Amino acid sequence: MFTGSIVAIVTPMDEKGNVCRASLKKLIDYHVASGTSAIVSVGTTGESATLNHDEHADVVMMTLDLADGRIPVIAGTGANATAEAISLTQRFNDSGIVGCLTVTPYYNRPSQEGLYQHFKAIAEHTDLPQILYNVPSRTGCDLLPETVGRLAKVKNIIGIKEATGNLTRVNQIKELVSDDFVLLSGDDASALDFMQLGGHGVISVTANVAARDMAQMCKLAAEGHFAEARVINQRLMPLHNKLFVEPNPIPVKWACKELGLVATDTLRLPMTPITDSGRETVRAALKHAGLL
Amino acid sequence: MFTGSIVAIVTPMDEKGNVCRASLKKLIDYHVASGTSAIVSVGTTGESATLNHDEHADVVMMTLDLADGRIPVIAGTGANATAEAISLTQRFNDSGIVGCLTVTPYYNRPSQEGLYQHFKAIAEHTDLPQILYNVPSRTGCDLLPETVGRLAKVKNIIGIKEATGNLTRVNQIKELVSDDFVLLSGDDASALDFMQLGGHGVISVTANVAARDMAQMCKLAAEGHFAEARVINQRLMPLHNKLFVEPNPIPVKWACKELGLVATDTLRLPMTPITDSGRETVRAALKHAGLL
Amino acid sequence: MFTGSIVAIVTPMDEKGNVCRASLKKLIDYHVASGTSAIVSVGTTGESATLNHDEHADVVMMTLDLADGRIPVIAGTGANATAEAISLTQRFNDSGIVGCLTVTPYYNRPSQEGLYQHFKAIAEHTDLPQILYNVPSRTGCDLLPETVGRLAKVKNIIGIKEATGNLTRVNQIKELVSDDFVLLSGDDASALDFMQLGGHGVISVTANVAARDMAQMCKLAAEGHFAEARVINQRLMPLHNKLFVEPNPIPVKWACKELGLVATDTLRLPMTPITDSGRETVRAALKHAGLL
Amino acid sequence: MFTGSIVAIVTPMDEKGNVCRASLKKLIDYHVASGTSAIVSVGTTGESATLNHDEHADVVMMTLDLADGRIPVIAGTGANATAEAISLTQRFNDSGIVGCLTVTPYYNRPSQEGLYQHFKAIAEHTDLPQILYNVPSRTGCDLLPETVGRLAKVKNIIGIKEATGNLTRVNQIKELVSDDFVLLSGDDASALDFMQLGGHGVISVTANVAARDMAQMCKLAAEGHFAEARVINQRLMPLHNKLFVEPNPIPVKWACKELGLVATDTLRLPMTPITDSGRETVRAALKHAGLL
Ligand SMILES: N[C@@H](CCCC[NH3+])C(=O)O
Ligand SMILES: N[C@@H](CCCC[NH3+])C(=O)O
Ligand SMILES: N[C@@H](CCCC[NH3+])C(=O)O
Ligand SMILES: N[C@@H](CCCC[NH3+])C(=O)O
Ligand SMILES: N[C@@H](CCCC[NH3+])C(=O)O
Ligand SMILES: N[C@@H](CCCC[NH3+])C(=O)O
Ligand SMILES: [Cl-]
Ligand SMILES: [Cl-]
Ligand SMILES: [Cl-]
Ligand SMILES: [Cl-]
Ligand SMILES: [K+]
Ligand SMILES: [K+]
Ligand SMILES: [K+]
Ligand SMILES: [K+]
Repeated sequence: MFTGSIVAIVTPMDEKGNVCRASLKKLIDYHVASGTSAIVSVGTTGESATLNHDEHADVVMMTLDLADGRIPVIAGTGANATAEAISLTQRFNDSGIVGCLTVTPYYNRPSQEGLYQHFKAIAEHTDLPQILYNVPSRTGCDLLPETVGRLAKVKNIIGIKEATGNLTRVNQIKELVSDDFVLLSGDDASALDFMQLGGHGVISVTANVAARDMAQMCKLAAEGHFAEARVINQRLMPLHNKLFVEPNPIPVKWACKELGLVATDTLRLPMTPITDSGRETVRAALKHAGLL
Repeated sequence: MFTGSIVAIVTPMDEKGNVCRASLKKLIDYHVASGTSAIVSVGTTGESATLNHDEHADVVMMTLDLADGRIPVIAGTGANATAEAISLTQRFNDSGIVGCLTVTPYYNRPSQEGLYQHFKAIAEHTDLPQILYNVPSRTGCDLLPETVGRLAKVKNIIGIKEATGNLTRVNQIKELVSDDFVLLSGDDASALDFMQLGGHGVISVTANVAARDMAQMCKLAAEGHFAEARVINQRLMPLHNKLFVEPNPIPVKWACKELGLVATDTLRLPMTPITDSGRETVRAALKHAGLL
Repeated sequence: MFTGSIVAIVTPMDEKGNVCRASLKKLIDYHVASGTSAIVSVGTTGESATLNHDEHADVVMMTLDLADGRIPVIAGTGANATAEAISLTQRFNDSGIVGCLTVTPYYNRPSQEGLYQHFKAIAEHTDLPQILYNVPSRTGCDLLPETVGRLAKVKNIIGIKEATGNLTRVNQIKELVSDDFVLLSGDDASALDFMQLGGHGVISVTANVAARDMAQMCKLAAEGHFAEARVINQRLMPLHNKLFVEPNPIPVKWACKELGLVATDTLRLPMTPITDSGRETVRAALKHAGLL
Repeated sequence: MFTGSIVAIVTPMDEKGNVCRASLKKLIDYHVASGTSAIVSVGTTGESATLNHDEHADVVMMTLDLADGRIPVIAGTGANATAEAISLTQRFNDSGIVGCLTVTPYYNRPSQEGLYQHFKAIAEHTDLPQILYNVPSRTGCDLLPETVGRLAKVKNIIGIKEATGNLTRVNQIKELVSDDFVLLSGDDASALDFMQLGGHGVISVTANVAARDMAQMCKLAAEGHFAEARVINQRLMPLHNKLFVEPNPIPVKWACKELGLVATDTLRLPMTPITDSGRETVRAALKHAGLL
């Protein structure tokens, strides 16, 4: 499933930075019960950078196992080296995942032609649906609509997580692609506007802690009931912003701990513990959302 | 040492994308002959992103072997996961490399506290000198002077490659650190300016193909002969700019090939071959520098 | 009238840079016939900067006279000095204009409090409806939604021309103001997206030469027929962009001359004649729109 | 002359917002006493925007009178309409002012060709020396080095106030113009750096309240005593920054008042009185500089 509220799920960790199966199970049961459309496993919010390839694969396989067919799972498979991306994708072929979320290469700043060749190569060697992922603030490069248009002609490149927050991209891309290409926001604070302009859903950080409201908001949006969706959005907006008061996923992991959804808010370096000022800001945003 | 013209050396590859020893040997001999002060092995220009950890170490060890004590070798050791950075650093402990060049984590956007803890942890697991590396356009993260000041208090954190091209950083950092902390430009087009403001050298892409000019320019700068150095800078300025006409190291590898310095200009995806327009642009810049 | 397609009308000039009454009449008759909602007289596209206060007032009074009650006229009354703005407004009190369009002070970069006091003062000394105008790329300052919210409580501050192209501003402002506050795009290329998000119209440069299509597009948008409006938008999009290939109003004046709507494309310094390359680009955009 | 510490002088006003001669006289005497090299009258810090043309000329003539040949006076003559700039310039022809400071047109965003024609036209209507002024953050327009080079070929275009804070401009412009073209900083925080790179002085806001320190710092810089000059710069750096804590000249006028240099800190709308938090911030900065 590639519409509605899709959770960019945290990788819950114990005090030693190892994946906490009990906490992960609780999260997955929570999303099943709360109407989340799908789970993105080991994406940006899942600390993809600080898990090695084996750990990365373990978390995805564990998420699939715990999901037990009750909610679709999309694997984070992005890499800044084309060989690494292909290799990661091969690990998940025939795993039970429904799709892959694959970010533009970061740090090395490839050309648009390089992005084309990167994603074409990755798509060539799997039958899995591929969701492209653009987030220039993180990567140093910007996958432009023209190139998204080219890539969409590849059979199994079926959508994009557009995280710029630049809302003009919705219809610039939509115009260049077929009607079944999925446009998904990757920016919680502008996600409702993104849907109102033609987007089909959101891959959301806020959904980790406001799953039901996010699910309802996205359904109302899909139905054209924007004023109704916007009331929900207004109560989530502090959360949409303040979950980034310190680097994601620091705030959202702390929020999950505070709600009792995970056992510890531990991360891996270079992420560090939430500051006291950060706790207060996030707590206030949670209360505004009606969650505490 | 950590002064003068330091080359950000390409990793020359054969048509299959593997390191070409003959070409690497030719490059290192050229830098020895040219007066290059040191070599950064498997930095950004050396395609650190698309070499796996073992391949990366092999290239560094090969470069060190081929240098044969004639020219100091600095290993690229940056990673966006602290555990990976430590592991990479540990490979070169007691190896013969004189220091490490280590980039702020990319993609995951750590806070300034995260940068502090990341670089501190790394420095603690080695006796090797550490040169911090800031390049926000690639990483999505900006290591600020205040934090550089904090880190410079760690015994073996001894310098910074400052690639912002924001020249106010030179004196902002200099006032926060001791006189023996090295300030190196990571931006060829502004490097002479950077030196004129008190910088000690440059980790250069241009030096790959104009090693003798670059070495001489940095010498003049160190001696305070800025007008003289500027004449060289002006001859080199088209290269400083046009070596980024397409994503580095696509242009510089082609230039190396054109100059007969390497056998092939092959790269690894997502870097792709230089365009015809790029070739013509880079060739004109080489002609302007009097290298062709 | 403060909804639909509102034309940011050119001030047509003879070869000596003086207002050309015959050309102005032709433009005004064209907008009456073509379904334009209203005319903004001596706004940005009308060369407000290079008309002295007397010339400025003359053009507005002439536009009113030629309009002869067939189409509403809004006066550009913006100034970067509060006294100048008030004084300009007093000239038009009881003139027959329906409203004023008043830009944030430019060059002097006032605070949000200064913007508040500026616009409050101006509104205090007229009964005329006031439309605020935000265009940071021109002015060096940015009227934020919070301050728009404050100002909207002033009886006769009734809307905003939001020209950032930042589409998040639509609902950030809408949430803070009453349901009858008018939100108008000041960015042709993003104007349809702006309306789709809740905006009520556009103060348009493109409307100078594609009046009928703009009128229909905005009506379809107001009716919720976005896919239909978007077909029209796609054929105007080259024009939306290329009317800014050289500084506005250089391209649009040339376009009006080429269509026979005005006698000469003359401007005042510091605007200068369109380049040959500019003519070709604009001509191609006109043909794409079906206008030549 | 057009060298050293040049004050961007405030236009001190009485409570009614009109120029206060006694305060202006006190300021000019202070600059004479302090070693300030020249005064810019009714530049940006002098509230050029909110003085009408006659009021502006009166302030310039008053300043010139009060200077009484003891200190050179440069008139602010910029305008965004070329005809206005010429007219303002013509007021000071054969007056005793030694030159004009003329800003790129603001708001209307002319092309580089428009800048060329605007400044050329102005220079042609005067014998007075012309200092170009680039400050894109206020104007929406950026006068590039190439165009500065073009204009420097005009006999009486003799310098630039470069307020971008982008230090690469110093040597980019210097290589395009003759050795007697003056390079002046318009950015206090980076001005010493600007001078260290080859700039000849600064048109300073800080100099309003720290005239003696600024003059001495620029003298040391001109003599190549940069380390010595930096000690002064560091004492002044909080002022360099915090005089922009609220929009200039709100902070500097309050500082003048606090120091007893002017009778009131009154400004004209849209500038508004300093906030209490602003006062405390500016006072700490003055204390740091040892002026309080
Ligand atoms: N830290 C590296 C390797 C990731 C390993 C798989 N999750 C990166 O962010 O690309
Ligand atoms: N970058 C490699 C990818 C091969 C796939 C290996 N897992 C190439 O050029 O073919
Ligand atoms: N592609 C990964 C791993 C690099 C491995 C060592 N060169 C990264 O850029 O972080
Ligand atoms: N050129 C000045 C005066 C405008 C006179 C009235 N249109 C400005 O742009 O503010
Ligand atoms: N800026 C003036 C405006 C007065 C209106 C004169 N036309 C003030 O503070 O009152
Ligand atoms: N406020 C107008 C006119 C200034 C008149 C002379 N000081 C402007 O800033 O252009
Ligand atoms: Cl994700
Ligand atoms: Cl490097
Ligand atoms: Cl307008
Ligand atoms: Cl000034
Ligand atoms: K497809
Ligand atoms: K140290
Ligand atoms: K109102
Ligand atoms: K000259």
